[PDB]
Amino acid sequence: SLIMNKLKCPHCSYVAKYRRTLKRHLLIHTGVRSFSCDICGKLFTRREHVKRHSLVH
DNA sequence: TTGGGGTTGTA
DNA sequence: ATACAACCCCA
Ligand SMILES: [Zn+2]
Ligand SMILES: [Zn+2]
Repeated sequence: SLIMNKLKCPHCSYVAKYRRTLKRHLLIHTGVRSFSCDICGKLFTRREHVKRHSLVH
């Protein structure tokens, strides 16, 4: 693309409105996930995903 | 159920 | 401005 917007994702067409949303989005462009369930070991990209997941246990 | 879009808050 | 968050909602 020829979008020079500083909030455009370098890896896909996504363009953020907020700097912190771009930061969050960039975490989908990696295999390393920062959060884990201490019961079953599953790995999640967002902290809120572990909270939602806890209903499993 | 999960991944990632939204809008949003605090320090 | 950045470092952590939050809940909602669709797919
Ligand atoms: Zn992207
Ligand atoms: Zn678990």
